Amino acid sequence: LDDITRLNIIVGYVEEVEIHPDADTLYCLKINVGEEKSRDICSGLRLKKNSEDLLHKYVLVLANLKEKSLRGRKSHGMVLCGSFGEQIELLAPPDGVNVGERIICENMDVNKLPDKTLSFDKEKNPFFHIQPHLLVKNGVAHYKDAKWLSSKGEITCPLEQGTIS
Repeated sequence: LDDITRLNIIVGYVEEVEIHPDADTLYCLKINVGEEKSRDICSGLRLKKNSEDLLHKYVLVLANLKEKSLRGRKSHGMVLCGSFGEQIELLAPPDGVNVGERIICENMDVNKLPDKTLSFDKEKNPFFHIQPHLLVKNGVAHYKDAKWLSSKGEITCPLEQGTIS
């Protein structure tokens, strides 16, 4: 359960930001994560972020959550962020990353595949057990003491300290 190899965290390009008709606080995002079709992912950043803040960014998607249907709108995956006090910012890959690349920690075995699919029950979903150990420390993202890595270097967050959701 507390095993980060089980998460499939991948970089996507946010193609489109739209507001959710029936959800006051959700943007409806279209995010290319290397698949044949770009995915539809909801995000609860409507009250703390403007559209151009998200549009055309490279983001980190937890890809292996199961598709859900919120308020008429499908949402498959979620976009990862740093949070401190009242601020929330996106986690960012340095530029040059490819849609679809798996973001891994230091000393992690790339052959340790992530779960095909994570549970619907929060309590049986590695992510929420792992989450308390997911932090930004000095503007970098960490699992525990091990930094998150992309093909072009460590994952950054504009916040100095913070927690990952």
